[PDB]
This record gives sequence, C-alpha cells and structure tokens, in this order.
Amino acid sequence: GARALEALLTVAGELRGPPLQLDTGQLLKIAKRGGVTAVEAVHAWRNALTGAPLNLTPEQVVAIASHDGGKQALETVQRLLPVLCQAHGLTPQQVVAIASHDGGKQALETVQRLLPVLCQAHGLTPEQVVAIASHDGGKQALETVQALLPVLCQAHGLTPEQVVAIASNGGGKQALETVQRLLPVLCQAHGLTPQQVVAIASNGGGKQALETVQRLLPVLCQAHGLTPQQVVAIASHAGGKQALETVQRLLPVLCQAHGLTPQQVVAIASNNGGKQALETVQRGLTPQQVVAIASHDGGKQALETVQRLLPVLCQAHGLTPQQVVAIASNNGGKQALETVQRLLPVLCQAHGLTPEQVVAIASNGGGKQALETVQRLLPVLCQAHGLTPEQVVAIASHDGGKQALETVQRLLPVLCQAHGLTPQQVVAIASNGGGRPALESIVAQLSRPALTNDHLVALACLGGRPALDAVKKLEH
DNA sequence: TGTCCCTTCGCGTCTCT
DNA sequence: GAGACGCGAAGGGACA
Repeated sequence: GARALEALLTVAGELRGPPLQLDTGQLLKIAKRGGVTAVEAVHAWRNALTGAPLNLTPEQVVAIASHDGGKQALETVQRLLPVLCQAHGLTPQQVVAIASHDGGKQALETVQRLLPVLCQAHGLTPEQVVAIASHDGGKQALETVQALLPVLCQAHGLTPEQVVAIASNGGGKQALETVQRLLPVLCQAHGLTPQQVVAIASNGGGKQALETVQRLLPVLCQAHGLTPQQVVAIASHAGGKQALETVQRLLPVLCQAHGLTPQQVVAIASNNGGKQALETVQRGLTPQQVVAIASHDGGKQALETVQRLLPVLCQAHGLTPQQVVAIASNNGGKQALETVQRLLPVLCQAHGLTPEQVVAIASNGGGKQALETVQRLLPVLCQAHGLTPEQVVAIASHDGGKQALETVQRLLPVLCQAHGLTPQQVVAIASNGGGRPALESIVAQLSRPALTNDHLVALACLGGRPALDAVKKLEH
C-alpha cells in the first residue's frame, strides 16, 4: 500500500464524527488491536451497529472492534445479538462481553449453538455459560465443557462450579484437559487435594502451571525444603509456571547471598508476575519493606517506581519513606505513586486537602482511581449533595474508592429523600471495602422489598453485600 | 496481515473479617 | 491485611 494511507486516515477522521464520535484514545485502541480492517468495518457498519435492533453505545462498539478478528465480531454481533437476547435470555451487555475477545465471532456462534444443551443437559446457568464464553478461545472452552463436564464430575469428583472455574479462563480447553489428565497423579503422587489442583488450574495458563507443579514439586520440597502448601500457593496465580521456575533458580541466592527467608521468597513469588518480582528484588529501606512492596501483583513495577520516586517524593513533597512504602504496598503501587506525584499539589490547592489526606487515599489498592475520582467528584459531592470534604475522604480511603464515590453520587438522593436514610448513614455504608455493592444491595432491598431501615444499615456497614445476601438465604 | 487460540503481566475491586 | 475475585493489554504460535 502507498498514499491510500490518506483514505484510511479519512476513514478514521469520519469516525470522530457522529454516530460514534470517537476520540483519539478509542481510535488508537482499535488500530492497535483490531488493525486496519477493524477500523474499516467500524466505519462501514457504524450506523447499523448504533441503531436498528442493536442500539450499541460507541464504548460497546469499540470493545468489540478492539481484538483480532474484530471485523468478524462486529459482523456476527449484527447477525446474532437479537436472537441471543430474545430467544436465550441474555442481555446486550452479555452479548458484547462474549464478542469482546479475539475470535469473538466463534464464541458467539458457539454460544448460540451450545447454550441450550449446556443448560438443559449439563445444568449450567446462562450466566455460567457466558463466563465460559467471555475469553479468548471461548469456542474451545465451551466445546470442552460439553465433552468433559460429565467425566470431571463423575470420575474425578469435581463440581460443575469447579469445572466452570477452570473453563472460565483463556486456554480453558487446555486447563480442562490437563486437569482431566493430571488430577489423579497430582493427588496420589504428590499428595495434593482436588481443591488445590483446581486452584492451580483456575487461572490463565493453568495447563502450564499444572505441568510445572507436576515437574518441580518434588525438587522444591525434597531439594529446597518448601512445603507442598507453599508450592501450590506459588502455582495458584496465572504465570505460576514462571514463578515456580524462578523460585527454583533464585531461592538459593536470595536466602544465601541476600538473607531473605524462604517464606519471604514464597510470598513474593505468590502473585501475578511473581517471576518479575523475584528478579527485581534480587536487583532507605529495611528488607521487610522491600518484601512488602514486592509482595503484590505488579510488584516489579512498584519497586522500580519506588526507586525512581522515593527521593523526589520525600524531598520535593515532604513525605516520609514509611508513607511512600504504604502507597507502594498495594496492587498498582506504581500507578498510585505516579498519581500522588502529579496530584498532591493539585488536590491540596484546587480542592483544599491536606497531604495526610492525600496519602490516606493513595495508601489503598486503586489509589490512582481514588485520587483521580476525588478530583472529579469532590466538588459536586459537597456543594450539590451537601457532603463535608472529610466525608468524601473517608469514602475514598478504602480499596474501591472510586466505585464507592461514583455510587454514592448515583444513589445518595434515592436513599435519603425516598427512603429516609441520613447522609450520615450512607457515608457509613460507603466507607468500607465493597462500599459500592453494599450501597447497591441496600437500594435493591429498599426499592423492591422486620429488618427495619436502621438494622439494614447496621448490616450493610458491618458485612456489606455478603451480610445482605446471607440474610436473604437464611430466610423462617 | 487477519483470525484464532494460548500464556503472562499488571491493574483494579471485593470478600473474609 | 491477606487472599480472592474480574478484566484489559500485550506478546507468541499456527494457519490462511
């Protein structure tokens, strides 16, 4: 091709126009993963996708387009969404979720073909079939659940929920076959329980982790002194294979030359990217603190960010290492640190918050999301809904802050004016892990019915959604 | 150069209490 | 607070 690059840039240009009104980020996303033909398909069928009986939002179109075969997915969605919705009960969101993976077309056609038999003959729910279908290779996983769910239940004593958990990852077919093949030897030869085998298999690359566990468990227990419980824990994240091999190679070095305990090495290895974290730790602080930063998903990123920003954050923004470590010791530590850097001065000034408050927000999983959302929503929360900034901060200061805030904004009016809860109590329910589910559950029970309104709040604060659901099950 | 499938890394949120 | 859940991005291999 040559200087019909112009034609393609003109096509991308017209997608910025209406019905989709895409921005640069979205165009970039489609180009990077769906390729030019996905970009051309979106342009070609932008009207069909957006109206008719599909009625897709541009965000939904982007999600389908942004994978290998995206053009096939968009074509097939136009063909199958209505029948999947009307005849099989699924919602459009679910159809989009199936379609938003590489090979989306195949998954959608297989769900059409297999959902009935899987529900009727195998007893799955539509929800489970969607979860199986909603990954790359979903066709294969669905077909393998159909062929193997009986043997895995009858001969290997697994539950359908377990089989679904193994199936609901990319390479689900591979993990299910490997479980079928290796479950007996892993239990009988290495002393594992089915549950443990399941936990190792229930992640992406589970096949690889099971074969690695079969291959290295002996060495790691017999020659390096780890327990089977420890080996399993390492193996129970995606990438387990990698973490297991790196443990074998680095355990002697990290204990001999650097003085870490075996239990510290394991804890670092037992996260997604464990291999990465181990290598990075081998390459201000106490070793306890380095381990603590390393011991999360993305631990490598956190450590390299800490090494880069600890000096400036301490010197130019006045923080202590103890605070930097606390920001870094969560999932996405790197993201929180970077954000705190570009958001301490801004939040304190445009919105009048103290540093100590900013640290409390960023010292949780999802810090970047919490801060960025406090920046957006603090003004409307106080001025419109009448909240104190200290209240907004109590809600932001937990894992899932952005969720709890965005939900509070949505649900604060209907909780107070329509059901007589005080804002004092809604803040109390939002100020925990799982604030958003807790609020939703609360509104659902109240909108569409002995547990008076105050008992429901005491329950929602204490145990969130779990407490609320448990209460239903238990009901007399 | 697109389409399908599989694996790994990382980020974000919720459950268990 | 630790351990569990979900999901997107990105890269690799096979085949056309």
